[PDB]
Amino acid sequence: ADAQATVKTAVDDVLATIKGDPDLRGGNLQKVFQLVDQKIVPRADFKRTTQIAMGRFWSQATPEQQQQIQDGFKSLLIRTYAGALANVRNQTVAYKPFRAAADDTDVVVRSTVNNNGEPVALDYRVEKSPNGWKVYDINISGLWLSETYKNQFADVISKRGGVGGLVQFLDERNAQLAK
Ligand SMILES: CCCCCCCCCCCCCCCC(=O)OC[C@H](COP(=O)(O)OCCN)OC(=O)CCCCCCCCCCCCCCC
Repeated sequence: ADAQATVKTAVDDVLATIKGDPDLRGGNLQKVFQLVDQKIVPRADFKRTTQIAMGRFWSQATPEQQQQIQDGFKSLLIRTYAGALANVRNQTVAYKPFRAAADDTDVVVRSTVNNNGEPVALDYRVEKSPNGWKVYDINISGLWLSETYKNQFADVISKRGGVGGLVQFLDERNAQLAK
């Protein structure tokens, strides 16, 4: 499967799984985490997303901090979008032309979700790894998440004096979202 096929298959899997599970649609958060782990993670490279978000500070973090930040960032995103996922009912997705070369290894896949009549643009950055195509970024409301969080994280690291500050910030954000 090429980049666009990988994205299409994964997104269809997510949509079909939600539509078949009333408990997830009812807002069961544990099940949303499980959905992400089973249906998204195997087709994603979230370590790369986290690396991009940390920028020059990635190398400054201990291996343990790197894991904690990836886990906290992942939790932050799942909790942020859990409502949107649970609210899925009839959404379908159309793909725009794939414009990169077949031999390119870092590409963009562009799509439009029909959200109850409202076009919702979702684009994806996809990289071909030794173990297949993996999504490492998503574009929502015109913005690449890795870029938004790169800027947000750099600001936190600046104001709080380092990587430890970012861990603290992610803990705060996850606590706020849990409420
Ligand atoms: C970094 C790698 C990411 C890989 C992700 C690939 C999988 C894509 C799956 C896409 C499913 C789209 C369903 C939404 C459809 C919709 O229609 O949502 C409709 C809503 C609008 O809702 P509303 O009309 O109620 O208005 C709300 C006001 N009442 O739009 C949105 O909130 C914006 C789009 C949200 C898209 C969410 C995608 C999931 C984010 C990733 C979470 C996992 C991160 C952890 C990574 C390991």
